[PDB]
Amino acid sequence: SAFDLGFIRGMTFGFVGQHGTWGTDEARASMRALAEQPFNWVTLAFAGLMEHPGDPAIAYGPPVTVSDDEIASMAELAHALGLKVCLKPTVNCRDGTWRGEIRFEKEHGPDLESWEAWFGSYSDMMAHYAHVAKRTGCEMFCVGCEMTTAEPHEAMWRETIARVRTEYDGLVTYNCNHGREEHVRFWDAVDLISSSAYYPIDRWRDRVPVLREVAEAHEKPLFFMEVGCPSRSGSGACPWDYRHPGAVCLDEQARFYEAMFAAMPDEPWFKGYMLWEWPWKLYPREAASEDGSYCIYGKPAEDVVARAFSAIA
Ligand SMILES: OC[C@@H]1[C@@H](O[C@@H]2O[C@H](CO)[C@@H](O)[C@H](O)[C@@H]2O)[C@H](O)[C@H](O)c2nccn21
Repeated sequence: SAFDLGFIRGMTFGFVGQHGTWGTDEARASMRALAEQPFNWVTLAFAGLMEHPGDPAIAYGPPVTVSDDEIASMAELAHALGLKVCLKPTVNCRDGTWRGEIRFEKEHGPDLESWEAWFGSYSDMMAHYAHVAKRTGCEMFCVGCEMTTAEPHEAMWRETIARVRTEYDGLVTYNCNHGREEHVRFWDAVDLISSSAYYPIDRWRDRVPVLREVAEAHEKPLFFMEVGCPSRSGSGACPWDYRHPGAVCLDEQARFYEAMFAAMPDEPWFKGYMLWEWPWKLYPREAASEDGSYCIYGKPAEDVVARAFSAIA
């Protein structure tokens, strides 16, 4: 199931999944371009919104996010184009606080500003989208992304995952942040270990042994639910940073992909790459030189990825 999952050659699509954006002509065209790349997977990623990082409320569905029908439309299109589909609901905060830093005054209390209450809201959201994933035939479901502060609430994560399993029969992953692979204590509750592997160029080769050790320790395959780099100067030193000041630099993004592919071994514990990311509104190829985003389309990284992925299979 997980052990002989085909190696993942994937791309994340459509973040942050603002309401209505995936039902556009642009989105459908962008998806068609995505499916012409040597990818076997797409991740449909979107974010619900927290009013603040200590408020347990989460806003999702219309008018904030893509509707359930928009999700179904994109999944149906991806599937019709021969892609496998991972559904990835997550949360952002309106004030810009990183989702990995949410925190509550209290551990318990359904009506208090508590971890219990937040997990209630979050489990409600994940259960809803896990059900959408099952009905739309999505081959994977990602139960969380980069939730560093939430991770120590192990029993609450296991409750959330158990509920997802009631609603969804496919592969389940949790996506931790880079540097958290060895720290998460509930990997046994998921099928695949994954991370947001935004390792600086210089750090790849030294990090690989720990990634191997984590996979082998937990007897689970490991893959990258996010990995990528903006085409901006200096970005390979801070590939996670989407607001890095700098000149457009296509070569820097290529250097990141070269370093990553050179570092990762051809070993069975590693199950591949969910690249970050592809926009719902895709620029024409000729405009790639003015683009400072994570998108590889029309840049030298597209060819680096092509050379690696076509040869992988
Ligand atoms: O920084 C890259 C990536 C994040 O991608 C961004 O997400 C923000 C909102 O969270 C969006 O406005 C940007 O346009 C861009 O798509 C994303 O949060 C992802 O989960 C992640 N994790 C580390 C780095 N990223």
